[PDB]
Amino acid sequence: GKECDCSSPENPCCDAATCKLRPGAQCGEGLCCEQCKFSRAGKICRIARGDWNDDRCTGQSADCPRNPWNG
Repeated sequence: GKECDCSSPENPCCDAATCKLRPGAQCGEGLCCEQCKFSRAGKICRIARGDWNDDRCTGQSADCPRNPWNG
């Protein structure tokens, strides 16, 4: 389970041997991964098609969380 931070085995930000971050980068790929770094929270990681609420970046997670109405 915890043995890979990037789903790309050709990404330089994550050691392919372990599949995790090789350098001191917080993340190799993700909506909140700016320059392999964790973007800030409250960041529109994604929009919402319809009329509810877009998606705010957590700031501590590489990917982005979702609302209880997006399915």
